[PDB]
Amino acid sequence: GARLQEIYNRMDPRAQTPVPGKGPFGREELLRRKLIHDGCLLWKTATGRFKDVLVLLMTDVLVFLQEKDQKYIFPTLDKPSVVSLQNLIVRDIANQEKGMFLISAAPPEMYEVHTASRDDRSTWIRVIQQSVRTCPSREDFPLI
Repeated sequence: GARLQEIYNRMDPRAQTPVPGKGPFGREELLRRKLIHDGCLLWKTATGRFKDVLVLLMTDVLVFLQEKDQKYIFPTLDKPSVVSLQNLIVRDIANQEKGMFLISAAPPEMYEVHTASRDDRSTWIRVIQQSVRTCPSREDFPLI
């Protein structure tokens, strides 16, 4: 809502992150979308380390942000920081009640994220599956 506007204003106008096969994704691309859910999560890097990230669940995408020096930035991992919601599925992590695998189809990729509680995880999973089955077509809503 106004939360999205806050986030937008807390971001450097030159901030940009690639979306493979689609194009660049900058601060303006945020305002093209509805902010459906947002929250801090833990991203498991390849390093096996956990990176604190602000996660935005939007109309058609998931956005990962980092709280670097009082502004927001797109982080730079070996996975895209913006992910298409289309045909995305959620898997549970065996024995880790607070973790979940997010597997995307555009293109195939896997993200591993952990919440703070079984409850938090339930909320995220619910709200993600919902946003995924109502994701707009790329014909009507290009990711660009």
